[PDB]
Amino acid sequence: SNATRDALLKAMQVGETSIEAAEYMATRFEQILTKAKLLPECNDMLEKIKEYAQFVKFKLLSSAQVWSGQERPTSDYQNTQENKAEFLASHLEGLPSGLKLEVAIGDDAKILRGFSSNGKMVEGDQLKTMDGLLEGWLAKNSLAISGGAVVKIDNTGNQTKVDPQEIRQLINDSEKGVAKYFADKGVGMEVAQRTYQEPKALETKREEIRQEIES
Repeated sequence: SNATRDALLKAMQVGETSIEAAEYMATRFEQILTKAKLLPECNDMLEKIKEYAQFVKFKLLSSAQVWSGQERPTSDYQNTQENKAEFLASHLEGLPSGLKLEVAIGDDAKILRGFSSNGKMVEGDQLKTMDGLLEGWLAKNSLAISGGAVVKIDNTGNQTKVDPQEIRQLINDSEKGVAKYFADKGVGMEVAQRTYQEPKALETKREEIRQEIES
């Protein structure tokens, strides 16, 4: 049980606590490795730590921002969401700059979303406005988030499965996309689609790093 191993493991654990700690995790790993003269032999561990930090940042942002949209509730789901969004689009003051939406659609239709401002988590009523606008865009395209997945909703409220690549290209569309919907609602923003990462993939990445630390 060498002290460097405990330090690296604590650095990984601390980096998983918050987005700021994840942004600084790779720097801390480099400090520990250089202080132990473990570079350039441990360069691969540092590269994996940087990539893991990016994965952890998106995981923390998506998880912390809890989705409160109507899963099963439908009926007149389209018009009600559109009206709530026409309201959210007047009460737009007090929204930060550099707004970014990170969205991942898996091959199994699983969806993850994160709203960020200049690299910082959007919280509170600001987050409520952004999520309401996203729910409005979803309703306009007859879409809902149920069970952590994107589903198509019929007028009566029937839930059907959706095609992932179709939704991926719909998000980035110039006319029917999220960015256009937000802009027409008075919100300047950037949409950055990222690859969906299932839990087991993140667990494998973490296990790789941990095994290299314990080696």
